[PDB]
Parts: sequence; C-alpha cells; structure tokens
Amino acid sequence: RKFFVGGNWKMNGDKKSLGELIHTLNGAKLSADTEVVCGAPSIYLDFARQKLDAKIGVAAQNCYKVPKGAFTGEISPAMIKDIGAAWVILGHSERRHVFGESDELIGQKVAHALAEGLGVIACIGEKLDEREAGITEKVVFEQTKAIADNVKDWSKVVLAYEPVWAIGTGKTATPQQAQEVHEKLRGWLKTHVSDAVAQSTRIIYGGSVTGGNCKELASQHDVDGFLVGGASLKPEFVDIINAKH
Amino acid sequence: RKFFVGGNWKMNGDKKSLGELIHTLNGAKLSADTEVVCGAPSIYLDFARQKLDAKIGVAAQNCYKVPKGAFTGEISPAMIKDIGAAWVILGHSERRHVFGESDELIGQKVAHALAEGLGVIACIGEKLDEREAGITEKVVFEQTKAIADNVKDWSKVVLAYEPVWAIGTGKTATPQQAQEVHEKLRGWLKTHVSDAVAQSTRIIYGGSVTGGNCKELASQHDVDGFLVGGASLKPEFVDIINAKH
Repeated sequence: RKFFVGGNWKMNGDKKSLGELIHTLNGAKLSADTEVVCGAPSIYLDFARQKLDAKIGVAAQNCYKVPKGAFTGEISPAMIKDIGAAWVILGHSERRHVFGESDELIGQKVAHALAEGLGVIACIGEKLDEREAGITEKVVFEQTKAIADNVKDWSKVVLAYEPVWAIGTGKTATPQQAQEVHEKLRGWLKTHVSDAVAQSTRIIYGGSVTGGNCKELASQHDVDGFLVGGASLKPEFVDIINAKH
Repeated sequence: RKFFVGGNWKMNGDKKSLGELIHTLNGAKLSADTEVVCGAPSIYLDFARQKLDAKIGVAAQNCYKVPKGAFTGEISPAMIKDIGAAWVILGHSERRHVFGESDELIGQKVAHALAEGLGVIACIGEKLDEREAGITEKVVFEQTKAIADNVKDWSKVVLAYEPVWAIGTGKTATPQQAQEVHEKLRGWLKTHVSDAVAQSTRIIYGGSVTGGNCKELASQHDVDGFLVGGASLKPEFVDIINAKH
C-alpha cells in the first residue's frame, strides 16, 4: 500500500496565503513514496490545481449527488473534474455533525463521485460519548457499511478514520488506539468485501496529526497515512508527508 | 429604485458552457438602467468574475457565518470578497428545504456577510400548503423579521420573494399575486424599519420568470426586478434584463 497524506485546508486561506503555501510545497523535497493530496476550499480549487506541481493531487472538500440541477450552493463531481481535481473528501465529521449529512446521503454521494471517475477519501469516526460507552466498533462498522454498500470499485477509495474527539482538539489518538481500529476495519473489509480489497485499501488516520506525532503513528502496521487539518496549513506539513523517512 | 435582475445558475455549467453564456452577456445590448448580478457555482466564481464585464456583478450562492475555521466544505464572505464577487444569495428555498438551513442560521449569515462588506440578496417565500391555508403573510413576515433583525445597513440588501411552488415548476405567480406580496412586504418595512428603508429597498420576484412573462410582472408597482433560475442559463436572460423596454 502506497503511503497517503491528504491536507484538508477546511475553510481557510485567501489567494495570497494559499499561493505562499503552494509555493512551499512545490519547492519542498517530498518523498516520492507518498501520494499527496491537498483539499482546497471550492472557491480556490481552480487556482490550486493551476499552481500545484502535477505530482500533488487536488481534492474538493464536498460534492452533491447528481451532475446538475436546482441545488443552490452545491457543486458536482462533473464540475470538480472540469477543474482538473481528482478527488473528493466525503462524510467529513463537520459535514455529519455540523451540517447534519446522514449515512444515506453520504453513500449516495460516494456512489455518484465514483461513477463520475473521481477518487474518494471517505471519513468515518465515533464521538467521545461513543468511545466512552465502548461502542467504537459498532459505530465505525455501521458507517463503513453505508460506504461499502455504494462502492463497486475499491481501487479509487481511501478510508479516513478520524475520531471526532481528536479533530482539531490537540487530543491525538495514541498509536495503539489508531492501530486497534485500523486493524478491525481491515478485518471488516476482509470478511465483508474480500481479502484483496482489505490488503490493497489504504486506511488513513486523522485527528490532530502534527510534525511532532506522525513518526510514531506511521510506524503502526495498519496505518497507511494521514488526513491532516490544522497542520496542513503549516510548513510542518512537509514533515508529515515525509513521516516514513 | 434601480431595476435589479439576478441570474441564479444553481448547480449548472462547466467552463465551456458558462464561457459561452458569458460571451453572450458581455456582447448583449443590456439596459443601462438595470443592475445585473450573476450567481455562479463557488467552483466557478473566480472564472466568472475574470470573464464577465465589470459592469455585471457576481454573487456567490451561499456562504457561512465566520471568516475562517473548521467548516469542511464551506466558504466565507472574506473568500468571496477575495475573488472580487460583491454579493451573496442567502436563505434560498433549496438551502431552507433541501439542506435544512434555519431562520436563525440565515440571520447569522446575513449579519456576517454585511459586516464583511458584501451585498446580500435574501430569499423568502411560502410553500403551497401555507398559501392554501391562508398564511402567506404570516410566513413571509416571520422570515423577513429573522433577516431584518440582523440588518444594520439596508443600503446593500435586496429582498427576493420566491414562492416555493413557483420555483422551477412553470407555475409563475400572476402579476396580481406578486404585487400583493411585494406591497405587503414594503408595508412591513415601513412600519418595522422606516419609510426611508421601505422606499429604497428593492423587492424582486423569483419563480419561473421567463422572457415571455416578464413584462407583465415588471409593470407591477412594487416589483423591482427578478431572481431568475432556469432562464438565466439561456439567451432570453437578456430579454428579462430589458423587461422595462
């Protein structure tokens, strides 16, 4: 499995500061063995794709489930491809809990984006109350099933495990808690999809990854890379890309 | 009150099709007395702003209520200004009924967008069941109050009355039905805000406006322009702009 590092810029940046960041990435020495993707605000997707070196992919932070129509404020996979972006982040924790997107809706989005030829970073993760209650497993397996049910070809899918309690809080999961879930998710895939799918699908970790953290997390056997928020807007993003080196 | 015509492209287009549409608009003989604004998909705001004649304004179709943060998938007024767009469409029917955006949220977006210096086109309108139950007035005044209590400077606000039953259905409101609601809203403004605000605020109509029904609607005394959906993607949009000729 090729190590994968995605940067989710969330709702940050302007052309000046994003221009700066992109110039930094373009001139940096990034490991040839890492697949890098930058998820930019929709208003700057075109901008980002035009300025980033070709080896770095671009991802949209969200999309809707049909190519066109009466959906004021939404964008579709066809528009994302039009711009030259190759991926979309779906099921993000903020979409789920702040914007109320349901599992059913996320599933429809995944099916459509894949049908349209885009790669998908699909996010799953339990809340603090769920972890404390000890139902982390039931929660993620249920979210995964919603995604799986809509995946025909797993070759363009990356699963991102991001515990809600770890997102933007500074409370990173320990390497052992990340490994435990990744291992269980990989087993879910093996029993419910197939051995081949489980072996080739990248399962990445997200939730307060820093230049400081990454090396120990990246050494876990079932951790295939990371989905980075806050640190993707800093110079230390380079260190994260290079975690396995 | 300067006649105002806005095109709401909704989730439609690619650079090739929007490029042609724009070419047509830059070359058309548009009334010197109509203020025109085009509402483009966020992915295309930069493109649209670069291509359209400076005399035509560009509007985003939605935005969030803070300048930046951990809101995966959203865009802010600050980003919209960065690109050079000067308006935002807030409270559109599809955001209310498909995406669940509440009055409280819309009022917060309005206040933030105005604080950031953007012009706002705020949408209001009742459902068929509300109309038939005899509560159109109750529903539109409730929606307008949620917006108005969040407006410090009306100079940059445009109110758009778009009955839900008329959006994309072909069931245009008759001139008498539109005029009735516009007159009542202007009446609300006068008693809840001020006479000065009532006479200068444009109240535009939307919901199946076509090159064919526009002249009659535009002759109504309280109709100040339109918010066009489906027809804004067609050459007849030029005829709508020129509805008073």
